[PDB]
Amino acid sequence: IVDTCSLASPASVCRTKHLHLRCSVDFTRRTLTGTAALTVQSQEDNLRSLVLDTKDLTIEKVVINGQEVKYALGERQSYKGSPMEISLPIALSKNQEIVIEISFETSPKSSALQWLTPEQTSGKEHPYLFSQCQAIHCRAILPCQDTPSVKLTYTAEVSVPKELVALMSAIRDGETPDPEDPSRKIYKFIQKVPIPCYLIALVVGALESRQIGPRTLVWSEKEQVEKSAYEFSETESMLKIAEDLGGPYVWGQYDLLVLPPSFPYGGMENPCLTFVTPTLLAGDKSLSNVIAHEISHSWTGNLVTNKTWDHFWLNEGHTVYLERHICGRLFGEKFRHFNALGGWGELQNSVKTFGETHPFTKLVVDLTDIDPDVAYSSVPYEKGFALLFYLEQLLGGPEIFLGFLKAYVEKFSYKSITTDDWKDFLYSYFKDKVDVLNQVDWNAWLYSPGLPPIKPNYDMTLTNACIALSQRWITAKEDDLNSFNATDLKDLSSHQLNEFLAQTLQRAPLPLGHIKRMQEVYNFNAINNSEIRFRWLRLCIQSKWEDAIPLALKMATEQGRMKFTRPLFKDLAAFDKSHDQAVRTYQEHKASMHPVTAMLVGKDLKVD
Ligand SMILES: O=C(CCC(=O)N1CCC[C@H]1C(=O)O)[C@@H]1CCCN1
Ligand SMILES: [Yb+3]
Ligand SMILES: [Yb+3]
Ligand SMILES: [Yb+3]
Ligand SMILES: [Yb+3]
Ligand SMILES: [Yb+3]
Ligand SMILES: [Zn+2]
Repeated sequence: IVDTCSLASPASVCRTKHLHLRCSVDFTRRTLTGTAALTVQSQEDNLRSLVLDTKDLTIEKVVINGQEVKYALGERQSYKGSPMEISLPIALSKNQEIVIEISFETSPKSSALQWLTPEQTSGKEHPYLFSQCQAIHCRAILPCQDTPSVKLTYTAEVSVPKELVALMSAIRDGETPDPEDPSRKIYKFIQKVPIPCYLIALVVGALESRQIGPRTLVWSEKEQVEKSAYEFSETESMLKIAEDLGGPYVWGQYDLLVLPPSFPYGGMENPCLTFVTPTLLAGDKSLSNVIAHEISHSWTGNLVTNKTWDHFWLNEGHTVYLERHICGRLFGEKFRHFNALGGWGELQNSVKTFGETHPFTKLVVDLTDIDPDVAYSSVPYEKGFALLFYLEQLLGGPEIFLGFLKAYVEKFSYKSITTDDWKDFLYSYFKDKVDVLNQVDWNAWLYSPGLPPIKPNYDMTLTNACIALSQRWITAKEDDLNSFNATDLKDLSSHQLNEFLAQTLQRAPLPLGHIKRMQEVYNFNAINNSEIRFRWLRLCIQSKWEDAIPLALKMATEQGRMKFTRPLFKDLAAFDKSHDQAVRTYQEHKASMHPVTAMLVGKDLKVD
């Protein structure tokens, strides 16, 4: 009903139908300058003004019908920014449209953007810029109705130093020299499918591309292209599976962009151009579920969208459910269950971390006065997933539940919805299984904090060997350590190795002699897989091994994926031997970190 994260006019007052963006990237000033032309349709009679979201934007003027109009910026409301009211020259009737042209400039401190100097890049000779608009940072790039309840099409023309390449969440529509300036190029983009504004994305850097499938290029700096092509080579097979599960892929191209290491997420589902962390580059495709997840959002999230951020689980739960079905089609149902049981484990971790009563462990959250970056967690992912896996099992199994998902996607394509919309459609589709549905504790699942009231059933086949080795280490006494050997690992996949470490980490600390023996026989220090290394380093630091302190600081600072960086810094702050170092290292690095990450690691460490 009400988007408590947006200050703009709601969609019941007016709706943006289209954005035509013309902007210029200035690396010297770290500003984006340009014009945002919004086509806005009135939803009411006699509309004479409207309000847009902005954060730290400089507004030059607003033009309608070729004349400047009056506008007013209200006072800042912390993380929400400042509302911008515009006085329309003529009153609009219901469904009438006008085009509002706003000239603006971003702040170098924009919460949407990270600006990188040449030394922070792979090639060391060119700077780099990237955006991350989800959840509410589009307002820090351009003035807009910064709410997923509104969906618009967009066209953009971006001017950049001619040695650099611009990409956006859109189909590429040519490059030309900038006729106003020969040192620059203009890149053009078209997004013909309506999208919420959190899906607007921009990258500018010394990018190259390699084709990896019929509708997929990978893009990165030259140094990463080869490894990326290999690592994501499953993309087209996964797109095909996802089409079978969700119906047609409506976006045209499915390209991948591998960001610098400071990117805060594993991935970001920007339409036409999924953004991924280079920490995926394990060498063996083992972290490809991230891609399966990003691909899945082309249906769940990007086609059917949460109406407000309070209903984020809709986007994420369903996406995790489809992701695990793609991985299950490729590798088997026993693997699907393995990954699902892992997921429950992750849910346990988040709920223990927040506390059983914390409101951020509820599936549907109330984000009134809560910065969504602060609330962000695995909970909507994994409690959302568990709810759907529970429902699958209750309602007749995966094939049956997959027909509901495809139907849900068809019903709500191109729209924005609430948890109640979803639940009503669930009841409608499963009208002949209402008796079953009423056995569900909805208030607990949707609205109560803590672990779900009921645990799904999981096949244990692939997990048993992980638990068994974990238990042998946990229950080992000193006189048992000689019995461990490298051959312990011979029949474990890399996913199984990660799960053995996750199991053991849940029981951490182990004795220091146990962790040393583990290094001696398994040589976990040599593993470069990011997930495995992250869990190993946490196990080491929680077990108080001083030798791991430099390896942990290094991992925490050399990449910036929040999943890895936030807990490493937290573990390092909690180890007395590393506390001062963790703080100092944060303080030394904070100015060159991603602005969201920096804010969050500062809160975690209770510094500034
Ligand atoms: O759903 C995703 C990607 C998932 C993602 O990056 N995750 C899941 C929890 C931690 C993080 C990660 O794997 O680094 C994006 C994040 C904001 C909107 N959608
Ligand atoms: Yb009104
Ligand atoms: Yb009227
Ligand atoms: Yb003027
Ligand atoms: Yb109903
Ligand atoms: Yb013994
Ligand atoms: Zn997601």
